[PDB]
Amino acid sequence: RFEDIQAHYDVSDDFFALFQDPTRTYSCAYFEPPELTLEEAQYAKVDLNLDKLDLKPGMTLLDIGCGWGTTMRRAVERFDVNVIGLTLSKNQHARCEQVLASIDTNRSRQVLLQGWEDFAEPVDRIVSIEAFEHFGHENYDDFFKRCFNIMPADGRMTVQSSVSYHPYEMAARGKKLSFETARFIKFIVTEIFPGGRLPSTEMMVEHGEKAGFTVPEPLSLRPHYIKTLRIWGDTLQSNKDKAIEVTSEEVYNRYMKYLRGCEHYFTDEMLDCSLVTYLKPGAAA
Ligand SMILES: Cc1cc2nc(N)[nH]c2cc1C
Ligand SMILES: Cc1cc2nc(N)[nH]c2cc1C
Repeated sequence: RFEDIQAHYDVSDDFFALFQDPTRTYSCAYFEPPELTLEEAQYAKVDLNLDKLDLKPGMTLLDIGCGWGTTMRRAVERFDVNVIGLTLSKNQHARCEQVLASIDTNRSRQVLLQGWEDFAEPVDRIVSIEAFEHFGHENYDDFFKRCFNIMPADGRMTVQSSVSYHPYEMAARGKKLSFETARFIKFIVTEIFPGGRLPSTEMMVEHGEKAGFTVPEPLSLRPHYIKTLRIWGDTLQSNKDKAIEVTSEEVYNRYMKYLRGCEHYFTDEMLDCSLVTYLKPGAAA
């Protein structure tokens, strides 16, 4: 019923290749230093996350929403860790198995076509980059409980997610822009990421705390997502003819509206992107 209707907004991987960097990373890049290319910035964002997790050789890293396996490969090469990836995409599953098999290592590498709900194996650390927007508000308590329970006493997790604000969090300016932002968010979670639901930073923090995690000050990636969306927009536009051939004028116009729109609402500070760290009680100092 709902599975069938949402399929209308399926877009071929070929289309995404006409705006993303060569790693096909579909998340906020990290321009530190500011001079980095998009591709360099995507590796920098992976490092930003992994560097927060206190990874030691022989640990197992869980990647929840492991995409094309860029994060897991980087984790194996830099930290000499075992990796388990979760994805719902058959295409990403096959690509991840090949990426991980390519690696010159004796470390265990596993990728699973399943959600976090089905995953209940012990792991040392957890990374999740822009998968959280799909989980749904009713599932946040189960998600943080699962993540707490599968990790050892010194466990750590990062969740990177786009966020909005509740009107109760906003002054007169934000409240007045709330209707326009809410209508744009509805478009994103209907036509770009079907079934999606944006949290707030406050929700991401308070749900982690309720599960027993210590939550330091979240990092805002807002200026980095503005730069990311600018490059994605400029690249898609430079590839207009090829993008329309691969899909349609409708699909091209849809993603230009998405990319230009997100850059606008990030700039107007009605959207944010939070990298939140979750530390278990026994986490190393
Ligand atoms: C996966 C996802 C990414 C997003 N990026 C922005 N700006 N909104 C979003 C919503 C969802 C569901
Ligand atoms: C390309 C495009 C897609 C849309 N989807 C909704 N709901 N409004 C829209 C407006 C435009 C211009």
